[PDB]
Amino acid sequence: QYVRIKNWGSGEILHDTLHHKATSSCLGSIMNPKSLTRGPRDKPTPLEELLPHAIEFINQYYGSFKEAKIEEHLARLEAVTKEIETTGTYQLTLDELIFATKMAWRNAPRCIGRIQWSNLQVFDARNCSTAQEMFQHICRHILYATNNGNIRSAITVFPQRSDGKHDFRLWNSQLIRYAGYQMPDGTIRGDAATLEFTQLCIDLGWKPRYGRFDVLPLVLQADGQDPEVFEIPPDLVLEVTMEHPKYEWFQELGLKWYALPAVANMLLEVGGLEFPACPFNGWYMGTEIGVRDFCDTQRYNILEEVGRRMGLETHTLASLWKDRAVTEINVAVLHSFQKQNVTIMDHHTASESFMKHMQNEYRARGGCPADWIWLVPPVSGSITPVFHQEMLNYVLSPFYYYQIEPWKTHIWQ
Amino acid sequence: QYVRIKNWGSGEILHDTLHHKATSSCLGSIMNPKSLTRGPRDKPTPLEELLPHAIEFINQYYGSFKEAKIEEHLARLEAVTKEIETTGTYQLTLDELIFATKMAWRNAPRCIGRIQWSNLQVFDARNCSTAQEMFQHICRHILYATNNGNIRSAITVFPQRSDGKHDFRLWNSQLIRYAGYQMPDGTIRGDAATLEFTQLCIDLGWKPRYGRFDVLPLVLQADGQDPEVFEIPPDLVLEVTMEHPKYEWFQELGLKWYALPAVANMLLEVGGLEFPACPFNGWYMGTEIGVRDFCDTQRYNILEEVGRRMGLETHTLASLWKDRAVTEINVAVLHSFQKQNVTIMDHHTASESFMKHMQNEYRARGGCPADWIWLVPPVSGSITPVFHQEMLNYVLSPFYYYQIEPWKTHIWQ
Ligand code: HEM
Ligand code: HEM
Ligand SMILES: C[C@H](O)[C@H](O)[C@H]1CNc2nc(N)[nH]c(=O)c2N1
Ligand SMILES: C[C@H](O)[C@H](O)[C@H]1CNc2nc(N)[nH]c(=O)c2N1
Ligand SMILES: CC(=N)NCC[C@@H](F)C[C@H](N)C(=O)O
Ligand SMILES: CC(=N)NCC[C@@H](F)C[C@H](N)C(=O)O
Repeated sequence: QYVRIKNWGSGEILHDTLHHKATSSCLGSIMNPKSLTRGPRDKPTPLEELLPHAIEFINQYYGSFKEAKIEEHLARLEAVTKEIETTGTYQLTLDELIFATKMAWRNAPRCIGRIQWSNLQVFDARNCSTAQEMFQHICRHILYATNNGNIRSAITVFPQRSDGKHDFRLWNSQLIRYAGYQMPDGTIRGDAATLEFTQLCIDLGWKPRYGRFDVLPLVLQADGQDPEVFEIPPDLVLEVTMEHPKYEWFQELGLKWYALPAVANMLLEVGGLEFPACPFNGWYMGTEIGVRDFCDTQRYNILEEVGRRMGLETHTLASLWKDRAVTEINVAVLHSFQKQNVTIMDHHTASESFMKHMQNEYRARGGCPADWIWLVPPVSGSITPVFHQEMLNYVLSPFYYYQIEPWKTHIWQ
Repeated sequence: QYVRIKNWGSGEILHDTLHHKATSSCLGSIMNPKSLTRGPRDKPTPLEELLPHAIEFINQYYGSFKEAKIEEHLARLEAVTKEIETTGTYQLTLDELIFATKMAWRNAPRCIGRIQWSNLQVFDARNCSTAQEMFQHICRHILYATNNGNIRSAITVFPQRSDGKHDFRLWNSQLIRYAGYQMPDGTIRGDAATLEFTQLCIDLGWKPRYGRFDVLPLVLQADGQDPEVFEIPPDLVLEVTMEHPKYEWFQELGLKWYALPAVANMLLEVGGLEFPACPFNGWYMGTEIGVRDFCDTQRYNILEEVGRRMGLETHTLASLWKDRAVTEINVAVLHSFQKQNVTIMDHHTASESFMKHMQNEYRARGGCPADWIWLVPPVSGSITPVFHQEMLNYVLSPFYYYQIEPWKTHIWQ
C-alpha cells in the first residue's frame, strides 16, 4: 500500500502510492526508518539467533588485538557458548563492553564526530537496579562529561535487556533538554519539540515553571517498573549565555543553551545483546544550536527577530536576509562558547575532520558507513568537503539504534 | 481508634482520640458521614434484603392515596414479589417514581425549600443507554428548569443500578459549575472548590480557558463505561451579572453567577432500588451565592475587596466590617436576580417558609427530618426562626444519598 511521508517543519503527512509505478522507492531521507529501530520485547532473544551473533562479536573483539591471543579467544568462545546454554544470555567482560561502545560509535552513520571514536569514557552501571541508582549514575555522567566546560565524551551502560519485560529506559530524548509549554494565550513557550514530553512530566507530577529555558526532569525507568521523575541538580547543568562579538543587542535576546549534547534514548546492540539504556555524549557542533535549535521554525524560530534587529529586508526573500541572519547567529554561538571556555567545533573544521577520519577508516578496515544526508551541515553545504564525498550508508554491529517512545509501549501494571 | 475531623476552610485534618474517655462522640457537624453515603457495588442487591424494602415502598405508595385502592395494592405487591423472583430486581411504575422523587425531597434533612416538595417535574430517562443520550436529557432538563429565569424545580431519573458494574453517573457535583485553575503565577483563578475536577476535565481533553467564570463541561458515565466530556451549550446557561442598587462600583468587580442550582451527584434510593444518576434542581436562596460562594475563604473570597471598597476598617475585626460587607453582597445578589427577573429567595422568607412546612409535616405525618446545622442560614442565624426550633435529624426512605467520587472508584477496563 501507501508509504507514509512526513514534513517535520509543518508536521504534515502524505501518502505515497505513485512509487508503485516505479520501473524497479528510496527511503533515504526518512528520519526514523524501521531498519534503524529496535523495538521492545516480550520474551528473551531466541537462543538460535543470539548464539551466532555472540560468536561473531567475540571474533570481532579478538580480531582487534594487534598481537593475537588465540587461546583466550577460543576459551572465551567456549565460555560464551556454554554460558548462553546454561543461562540463556551472557555477560560481556568490561573490556568487551568498552570495545563495543566505541565500535558502535565508530559504526554510527549519522555522526560527523567519529574521528574521536577511540576516546570515550565508559561508566559500567550494569549492576544498577533502581531508578534512584540510575539518577545517581546519570548525575555522575553529567558531572564527568561537563568537566567545567572542557567537555569529555562518555557513555553510561545500564543493565542489558533480558526478557524485554524488565528493561532500563530513560524516557528523555537527551539528558539535558528544555521544556515546551503551550501557553494559555495560544502561544508556545520554550522548546516546541519537547511539548509532548513536557506534558508527560507535568502529568507525572513535575512542576511547570513556564519559562523559555527550563531544564526538564530526568524520567527514569528501571527493571521495567513505572518511571520515576528526578529534577536535575542545577549545579550540574552548565549553560552558555548568547552574545555576538559585535551587535551588543544580541545579548538582549536573552538566549542561552546547555553545553552538554547527550543522547539519552538510543539502544546499544552488541553480539546479540541489547542495552535499552545507555546515554552518551560528545561535544557540540555549532550548527546544531545556531542553525537547528535556534532557527528551525519548529524549535526556537529566532530568525525573523534577528533579521529584523540586523535591519535586513525581512519581507523579501530574494534579499537573502535569512542567509545573513543565520550566519550571525552561528557566529554568536561559537563566540559565546569560546568566550565562556566551553568546548564546541564549527561546521567546517568538523567536516574536514570527518573527511580525515573517512580516509583513515578506508585504509584501516576498507569502509565507513556514512549517511550523507545527516553528515552534511544544515548550512554551507557545498562549502564543506563532505558534500562532494560519495558515501555508502549501511548498518553494522555493534550499533546504536532508535527505539519506540516508551510511553507508547508501557503499562501501569 | 481515632475519629478523623476536618476543617473545610483550611483543609486541615485532626485525629480525635479523647472521645474514648467519654462517659457514654457526636458526629453531628460532620459534612459527609458514612450514614449519609451509598457506595458502589460489585453485584446485585441480595434478594433477601431487596424484597422487604420493595414491599415497604409499595405499601407507602398505596398508603398515600386519599381513596385507597386495595385490589391494585395487593396486585402490585404480588407482581413486584414475582418480578423480583423472575428477574432479580423490579421496575417502578412512572407514577411510583414520581412519588419516590418527591418523598425523597420531602425526606432531605438538609433542605430548607421542602415546602415545595410536591411541585417537581420528573423526566423519565430510565431507558437511556449512552453518554450522548444522557447529555441530551440533561440539556433538556437545564432548558426546562431555567425557563428564561422563571426557575422550575425538576429531576431527571436515569437507569437504576443493576449489578453495580453498569451504572450511570454524572461526575460533576452540579450541572453548572465554574472552573478553578491554579495559575502558573501561584494564584488560584475561578472556583477553588472545583480545582481537582477541573484538572480531571483537562486530563480528559477539555480545553481550559483560564478565566474566573468558565462553565465546566458535563462529564457523563453511562452503563459503567468510561466517562465522556460534553461542553454545555452557552445558550442554555443563564447567568446574572452582579450589581448593587447603590454603590455603582459593585459592578466594577465583574462578578456574576449562574441561575441554576442543580445537584448532580446524589443517589436516589427507593424500595431497595438505587438510582446513581438523578440530577435535580430547585431555585437559589440568596445566601448560597452571596455568603458561601462569594465569601467563603475557599471559594471566591471577595470579602476584603468589598470591605475595602466600602471604606471599612478592614484591619480591625472588632469594627464588624465583615458583617457590614457580607450584607451588602447579599443585597447585591438579591437585587441583581430580581432586576434580571431570575427566581431567588432571601434567607428569611425561606426560613419562615420552612417553619410553615415543618408545622404542616408534623400534623400530616407526625414529623419532619431536619438537620439544624444545614437549615440555619450562614448569616443572621438567631434572626431566622429556624434557629430557635428544636429538630430531630433522621434518615428515612426514599432518600437522596451522597456517593463516593467516581474517579476514586473506577477502572479504564
Ligand atoms: C565528541 C564530539 C562529537 C561531535 C562533535 C558529534 C557530532 C554529532 C552531530 C553533529 C550529530 C547530529 C545530531 C543531530 O543532527 O541531531 C551527531 C549524531 C550522532 N552521534 Fe555524534 N558527535 C560526537 C560524539 C559522539 C559520541 C561520543 C557518540 C557515541 C558514543 C556519538 C554518537 C552519535 C550518534 C549515534 C548519533 C545519532 C544521531 C541520531 O540518529 O539521532 N557522537 N553527532
Ligand atoms: C425549590 C427551591 C429549593 C430551595 C430554595 C432549596 C434550597 C436548599 C438549600 C439552601 C440547600 C443547601 C445547599 C448547600 O448549602 O450547599 C439545599 C440542599 C439540598 N436540597 Fe434543597 N432546595 C430547593 C429544592 C430542592 C429540590 C427540588 C430537591 C430535590 C428534588 C432538593 C434537595 C436537596 C438536597 C438533597 C439537599 C442536599 C444538601 C447536600 O447534602 O448537599 N432541594 N436546598
Ligand atoms: C531528511 C529528513 O527529512 C530530515 O530533515 C533530516 C535531514 N538531515 C538531517 N541531518 C542531521 N544531522 N540532523 C537532522 O535532524 C536532519 N534532518
Ligand atoms: C458542619 C460542617 O462543618 C459544614 O461547615 C456545614 C455547616 N452547615 C452547612 N449548611 C449548609 N446549608 N451547607 C453547608 O455547606 C454547610 N456546611
Ligand atoms: C553529540 C552531539 N554533538 N550531538 C548529538 C545529538 C544531540 F545530542 C544534540 C542535538 N543536535 C541538540 O542540538 O540539542
Ligand atoms: C437547590 C438549591 N437552592 N441548592 C442546592 C445545593 C446546590 F445546588 C447549590 C449550591 N449551594 C451553590 O451555591 O452553587
